[PDB]
Amino acid sequence: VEYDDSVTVGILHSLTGTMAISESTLVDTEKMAIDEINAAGGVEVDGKKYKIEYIVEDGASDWPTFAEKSKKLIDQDKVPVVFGGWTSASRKAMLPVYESKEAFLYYPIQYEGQECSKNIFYTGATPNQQSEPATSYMFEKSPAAGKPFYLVGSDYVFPRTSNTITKEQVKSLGGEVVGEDYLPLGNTEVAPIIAKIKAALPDGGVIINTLNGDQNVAFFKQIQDAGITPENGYYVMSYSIAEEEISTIGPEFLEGHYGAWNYMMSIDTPASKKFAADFKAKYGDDRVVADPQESAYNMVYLWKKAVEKAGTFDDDKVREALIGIKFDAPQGPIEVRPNHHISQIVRIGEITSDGQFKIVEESDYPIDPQTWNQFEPTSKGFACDWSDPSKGEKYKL
Amino acid sequence: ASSVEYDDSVTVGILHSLTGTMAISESTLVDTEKMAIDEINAAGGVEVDGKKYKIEYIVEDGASDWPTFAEKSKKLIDQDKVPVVFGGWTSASRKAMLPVYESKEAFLYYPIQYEGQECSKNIFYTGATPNQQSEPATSYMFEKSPAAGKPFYLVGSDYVFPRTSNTITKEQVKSLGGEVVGEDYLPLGNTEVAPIIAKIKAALPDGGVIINTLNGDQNVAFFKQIQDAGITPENGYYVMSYSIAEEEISTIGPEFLEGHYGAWNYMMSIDTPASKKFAADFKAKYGDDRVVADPQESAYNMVYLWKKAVEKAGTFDDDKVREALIGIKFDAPQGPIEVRPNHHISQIVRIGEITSDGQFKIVEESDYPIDPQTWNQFEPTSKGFACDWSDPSKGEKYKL
Ligand SMILES: [Ca+2]
Ligand SMILES: [Ca+2]
Ligand SMILES: [Ca+2]
Ligand SMILES: [Ca+2]
Ligand SMILES: [Ca+2]
Ligand SMILES: [Ca+2]
Ligand SMILES: [Ca+2]
Ligand SMILES: [Ca+2]
Ligand SMILES: [Ca+2]
Ligand SMILES: [Ca+2]
Ligand SMILES: [Ca+2]
Ligand SMILES: [Ca+2]
Ligand SMILES: [Cl-]
Repeated sequence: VEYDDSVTVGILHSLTGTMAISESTLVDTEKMAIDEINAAGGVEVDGKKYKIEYIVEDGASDWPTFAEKSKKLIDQDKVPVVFGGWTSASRKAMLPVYESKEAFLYYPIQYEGQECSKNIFYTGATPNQQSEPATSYMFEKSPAAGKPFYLVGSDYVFPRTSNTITKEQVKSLGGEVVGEDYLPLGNTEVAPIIAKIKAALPDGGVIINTLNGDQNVAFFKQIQDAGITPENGYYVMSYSIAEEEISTIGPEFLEGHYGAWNYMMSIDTPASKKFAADFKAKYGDDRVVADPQESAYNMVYLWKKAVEKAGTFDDDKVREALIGIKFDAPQGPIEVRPNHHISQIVRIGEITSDGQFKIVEESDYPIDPQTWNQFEPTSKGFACDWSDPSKGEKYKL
Repeated sequence: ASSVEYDDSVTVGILHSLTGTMAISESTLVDTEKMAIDEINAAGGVEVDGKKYKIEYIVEDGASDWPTFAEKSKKLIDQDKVPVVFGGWTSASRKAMLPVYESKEAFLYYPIQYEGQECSKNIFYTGATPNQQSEPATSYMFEKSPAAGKPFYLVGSDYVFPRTSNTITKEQVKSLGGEVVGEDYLPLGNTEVAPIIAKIKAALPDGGVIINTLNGDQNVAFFKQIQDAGITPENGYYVMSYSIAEEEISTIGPEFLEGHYGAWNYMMSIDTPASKKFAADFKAKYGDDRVVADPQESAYNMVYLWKKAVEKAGTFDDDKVREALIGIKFDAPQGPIEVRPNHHISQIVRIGEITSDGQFKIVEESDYPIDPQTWNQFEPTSKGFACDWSDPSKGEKYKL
């Protein structure tokens, strides 16, 4: 397979520290997308085929390092796009770099919304594509239907914002929140929060888990040892771990708990089966795929389609062309919306003994993403639309 | 694409934790074993009786679970009939596997530093014995470290490696006239370290030596919580770790390990063509962020030593390969190694101080390769015993 020239893109993920358990597989999956596109002949611009090359930088689970590496990739390496980030902390540190330098970050991870950067595109779930339908499911259909919610997360803007939205949503459903605690990212001192869960949920109930990174390992092992188990009526709905982190922790610790995602490895379609089989072929029979990976995979194809539509790598024109791009993704059909996010089907999953999701609920159509939250009173009635100059980042409906 | 021509193939077993608490440590061993295989295959494969065999593999997940290591071993021996399994990390996993490889007269190649007190006819070992790791580390921490002369506190995982390691360390410290002022174990995978931290501060009021035999990802909680607790090199507390190296250091974060210590036969900072080639090849195959380390160098060496033994034996039959492997020499990334009559390898010893980048600064190195003692010469029940499988009158455990 021959190319006429090459283009270099940036990859920026935590390959070290507390977030490497989550972000490492994103680089594996981004490289799989790149290798696929290259094997099909690369990216066509103005009658030439460009091979996609990459520069991988280690964000090291450190938000200033994410900003510093973004500066390098934009100003030194002159990439037309960076594929990166996980924590909303890492994205918030990056956002002023990509805005001030009018560059382009593609960000794949489920998050709190309340954001619509001109210089960021998003393949992760907004709350109405994850926590909102999850909250309804846990409240109405889970084995802990009608029981109170206890909220536990990492101490930064994603879990705090997610839990603000969940508290407003649970008020609107007529449910109850009986606890809300944060641990520093990476911190494994979970014993005090376990004692509070047992006192606040004496008959069991719903635990909403927004812990990010490897502190999930201690969380799931210690709740089980304390008898906070599905057998005793305790069910954890997690937003920031899926099949990769389930398989690292050990599925014995996750069986009977729940997730809410747009992609799940258990989706039984030719597209989903091909994604899983190609990942295993590239990286080993043991390796899983999952929503974070599928989100990251899609960013590379959406970028490639926007480049070919725009007829250029210029991020100014590609960011304009990207709105309205469609893709037959492993999850099903996605479309980039005026707010820079994607429409996605929503799945609720019950974790099985093998660490896969059994899909217990699925939306009937792709849900259109709301970045400005319609439950949080300070964002309700606002929206984002970058296809209309009179609307933009944040306008009143 | 490849123009290399093979007559046939041989399928080997790879058996490591790709899931659960040991995956932080074992995952890179599969990466390294596969690099050695691809290197040998690119150079023409394994030559037996006029035929060139491509090495194929079957990877099984031990899942950080000792019964699973035993069951996957039974499958690889009895159903797959592999001529060799490269596998194991925890001495608990090895002990579960040992009766399977012995009973079935098969061949396990085991790469990880351990407690010795073992000499299976069905196992070869590329990891340090205590005289190639904990013994020289103990002397260094007691005599030359910034905590020279200060008491020792022992913390490890609750299984046969840390408990046996610490038995040897207690005997050695007594022989040097030092003090051990604590000894605590956590179940493997358990992150509840705060109680042990409180005992360290009470037992070592102005710092001292901590010997860390924790295995697997419980190391992450340990190093993060000790720093918050003021158990730091700046406060006179120095950890010497036997079961983590550059891979785990990079995953935990070097800010948590800087100024602590390791004892290993290979370190990525070794400044030789062989050491630099190993590191550069691993980054070329798996990414520029990827490190090499002793567990990986040990694993790499197993595949080359197996290949050399097959070519020496003139057959894949593990009985004859295990007989031929004694006496084999390899130019390894760490320097020259030789398989000894006790199925272990002679290795240079390095003591390293962890730098801000998570690399080792080598602060002591042996003048010669150290001959491995599997039967420990400080532990009273093993003192005066040795192993020699090359001489029929001696074998697994005989009086010197
Ligand atoms: Ca060019
Ligand atoms: Ca890593
Ligand atoms: Ca620009
Ligand atoms: Ca109610
Ligand atoms: Ca997605
Ligand atoms: Ca053009
Ligand atoms: Ca919106
Ligand atoms: Ca794994
Ligand atoms: Ca045999
Ligand atoms: Ca070794
Ligand atoms: Ca012959
Ligand atoms: Ca011996
Ligand atoms: Cl010598």
